[PDB]
Amino acid sequence: RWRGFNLLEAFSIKSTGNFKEEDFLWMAQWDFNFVRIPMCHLLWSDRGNPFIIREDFFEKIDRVIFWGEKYGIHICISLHRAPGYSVNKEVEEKTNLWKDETAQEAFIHHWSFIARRYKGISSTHLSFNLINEPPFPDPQIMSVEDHNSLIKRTITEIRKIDPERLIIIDGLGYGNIPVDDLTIENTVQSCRGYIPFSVTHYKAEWVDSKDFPVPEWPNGWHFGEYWNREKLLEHYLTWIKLRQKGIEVFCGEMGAYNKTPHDVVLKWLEDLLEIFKTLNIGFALWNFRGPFGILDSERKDVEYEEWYGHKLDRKMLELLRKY
Ligand SMILES: OC[C@H]1NC[C@H](O)[C@@H](O)[C@@H]1O
Repeated sequence: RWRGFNLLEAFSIKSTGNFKEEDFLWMAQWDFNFVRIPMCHLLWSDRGNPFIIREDFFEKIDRVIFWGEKYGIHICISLHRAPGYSVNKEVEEKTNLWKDETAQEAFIHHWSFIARRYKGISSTHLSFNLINEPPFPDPQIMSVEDHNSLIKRTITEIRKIDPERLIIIDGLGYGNIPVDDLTIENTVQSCRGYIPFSVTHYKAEWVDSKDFPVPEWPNGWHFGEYWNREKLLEHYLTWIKLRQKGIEVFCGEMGAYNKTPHDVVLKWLEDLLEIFKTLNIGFALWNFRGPFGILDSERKDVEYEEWYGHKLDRKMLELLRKY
């Protein structure tokens, strides 16, 4: 079962691409075994021409794969921005990956490049997460069939190059809805652990959060609905139903932002992790270092432990380690 973090050094158009080896050392010493790498294709491509690939960028990803091997940490490479789609609003995509043949051609071009580069790296060490958080399947933007046909033909092209490559598929509705008609060999579907937004995204600048209620748990609030541990259990039970079709599931992003009081964060995260352990669902916290992380999270109500120049939320870490 995968347990770990997302690392963001290739996440943004302003990112350096230089991941920190000590992140891998420390999470290995804390007995974690998984990292997801959400990548912004513009770091090696172009806004106007989605077929540009600057191969030199991937020397940085080569290092991540080496460190994954060195420290026993599986690497999941993800396209967080691809031609025609990203949830990140720092750049507006002028095309629509879900409908536009040219964007889909470029999408496959990029994944074919990546598949070819790492064909020699086994799926024990490396998986591909094709696209981060597709939206709800409003067919005027992305139908269920739009999504499934694109994923299917992308997997086909990847596996002509590397037949054994493990593929991770995000749920629809921003990683929250299982995908019914994708029963493809050697795939995993990825859900999310941000429910409820009143706890996890309180005062978040990048969503419309101004009318969220004061955080509390239980009885947190999520797009009009109130949530508790039993409701979380029901939700993730619908996810592990995919195992009856030979599909594994895991939670590719989870956590709470750094303006939520710590007592609420810990009560909510404990409940989520109790459910994930109950149902044997793996997880990745959205940050290692950062606002959603166990390190350098800039919370005002935490007694941070020294961690080699960083600030460690020990209670959050130990919750993760025990589940
Ligand atoms: O995919 C990463 C993305 N997931 C959705 C979260 O709200 C956001 O904070 C994060 O940047």
